[PDB]
Amino acid sequence: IVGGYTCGANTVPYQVSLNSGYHFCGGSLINSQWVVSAAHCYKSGIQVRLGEDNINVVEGNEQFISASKSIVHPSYNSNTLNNDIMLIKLKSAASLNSRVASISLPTSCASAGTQCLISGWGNTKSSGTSYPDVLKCLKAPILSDSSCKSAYPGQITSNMFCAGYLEGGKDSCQGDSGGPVVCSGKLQGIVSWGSGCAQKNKPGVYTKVCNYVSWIKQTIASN
Ligand SMILES: Cc1cc(Br)c([O-])c(-c2cc3cc(C(N)=[NH2+])ccc3[nH]2)c1
Ligand SMILES: [Ca+2]
Ligand SMILES: [Cl-]
Repeated sequence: IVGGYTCGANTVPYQVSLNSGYHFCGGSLINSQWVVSAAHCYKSGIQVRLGEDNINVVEGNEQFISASKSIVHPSYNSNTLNNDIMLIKLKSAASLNSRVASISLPTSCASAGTQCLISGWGNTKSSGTSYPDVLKCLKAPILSDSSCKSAYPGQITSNMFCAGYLEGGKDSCQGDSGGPVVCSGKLQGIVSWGSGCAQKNKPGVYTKVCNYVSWIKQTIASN
């Protein structure tokens, strides 16, 4: 997260860190046994770390659970990142409480101007890599479709939306992928891609979760 602030320990209880010996992507807890992340974060050997704040120190509240299976969307396209969403089933259920909680799926899509909270342990520099130890937060609005398409002509599908600042300075970045974009208490987006991080006129692009709710429900119900 570039231009963001320290969230404060456990203030984002649905945030998870996907770990393979180091933090590589974020994710969101949607129920005690399932996490939603991005398809491009897929790899085998994923350990899901819940209740984290400093990812390099065990401070208490952490629950480390291995992924039992990861389900990448069948129509995921790695070249366009269209359908960039993945579900991870946990080997055992997590204990939910005030420090570890799930986030609700949306019932409707959000409109441009909606202010959302994006969080993650991704890079904090737009020119260089500085990865943080604690969770960072950024409040960002969803942009209109014309501004998004004018910024990325021909690369935005109906399963994506842009959120951020065209002046540059505040944005999500590598390491934040797979993480949550929460608006009015509902998970509306998944950090997916962008051109560089926090560059002017190049906002972040997110997977539009309202388009996958029946897919998530049907897939969870059959697995
Ligand atoms: C080299 C590399 C590898 C992975 Br995996 C990423 O997710 C990314 C990445 C860049 C990137 C940029 C943004 C943004 N909002 N500007 C968001 C997610 C991103 N993810 C980059
Ligand atoms: Ca920790
Ligand atoms: Cl276009």
